[PDB]
Amino acid sequence: LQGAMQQFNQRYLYSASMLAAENDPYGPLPPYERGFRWKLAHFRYLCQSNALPSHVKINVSRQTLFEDSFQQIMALKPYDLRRRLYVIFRGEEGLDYGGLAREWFFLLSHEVLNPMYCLFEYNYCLQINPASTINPDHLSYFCFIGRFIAMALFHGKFIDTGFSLPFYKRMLSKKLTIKDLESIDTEFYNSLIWIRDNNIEECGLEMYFSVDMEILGKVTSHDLKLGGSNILVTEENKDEYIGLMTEWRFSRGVQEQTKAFLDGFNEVVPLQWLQYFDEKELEVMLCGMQEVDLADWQRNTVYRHYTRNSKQIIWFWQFVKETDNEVRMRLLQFVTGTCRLPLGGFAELMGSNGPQKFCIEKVGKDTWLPRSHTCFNRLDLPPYKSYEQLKEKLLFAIEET
Repeated sequence: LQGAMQQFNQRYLYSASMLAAENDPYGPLPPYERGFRWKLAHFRYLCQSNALPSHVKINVSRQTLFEDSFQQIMALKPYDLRRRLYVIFRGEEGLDYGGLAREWFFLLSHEVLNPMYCLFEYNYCLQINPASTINPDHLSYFCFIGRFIAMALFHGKFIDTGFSLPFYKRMLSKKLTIKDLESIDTEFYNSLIWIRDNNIEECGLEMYFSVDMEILGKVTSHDLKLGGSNILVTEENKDEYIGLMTEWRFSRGVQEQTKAFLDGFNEVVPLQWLQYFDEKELEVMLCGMQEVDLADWQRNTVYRHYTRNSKQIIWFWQFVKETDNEVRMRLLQFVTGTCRLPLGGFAELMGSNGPQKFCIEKVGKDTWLPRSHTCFNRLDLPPYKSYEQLKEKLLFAIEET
């Protein structure tokens, strides 16, 4: 876990500006844009204005960190988690000046992935496991992870493992789109788009407004509307079916765990305080910024119907070499779905289905906007006619929510 730590603290140094708070509420002095730095600054003023005096003790032994933290975080009243965090590592070194709590958040965000609690699949990716019910108390563990995550946001602390963009979208209660499903289940997504596009009453297919899932062998059949199991998907109603199926796929097998996480979060940091962030900003707020190395990225990128020498590839690397780091990370999220980089850099980039390098493919014509497939870390780049056209389209597309 040591290599992850060095990279962890280094993100704390790159990201210091993220701890700045607005001074007054009255605005800059005079000498649509997303306004991230200012939303972050106003969020910190909000938490800081809502901090409570004194502290809560958190007393952990390293060899037993998760269970001890679970016990002690769960027994504190939720709003007592807005006092100062004071963490002691039992019989070890000195006192918490803030530094041991940074350690604690780092170690906790990793210790939660330990297989013996069965909460998550399999790393820095948290995907809730449907079979988490194996653990009879998994609902109370998810509350704790909800409280633990809010505490980090409240206290301006980072964690080294995060959820996926569509998950943070439900956490900000944004309407999930079918393009989001592509990011979570491409086969399910292909079949939804197939149904939408082709005649079902001439394929002879027969589907019903009901869907089923299999968890540790036990199959359970959920109805998408009243009577849906007897209702036939026809040419007339297949748009509704696609809608309810998209919604249902985002939390399949994990509805209960997700409510236990959200409610635990909401008790510490009301979800409303986040309403103006988007899911990419929320993701960065939890794990920090890092500098994005352009050289490693460029030599581990792969092209479909483009080359090193296509003029749009040249323009793309010129766009990247000349934008700020905050823009490079946001393009990283557009294309890969995360701001995080694997330990081994871009040569080790991974897709949902095994290894997959950052990929740029030529599709369509000059009038199209850029599209992403985050599951295959593939950027669909139209053959634009000029650098300025490329810059403006790529900029509009990484910024679009």
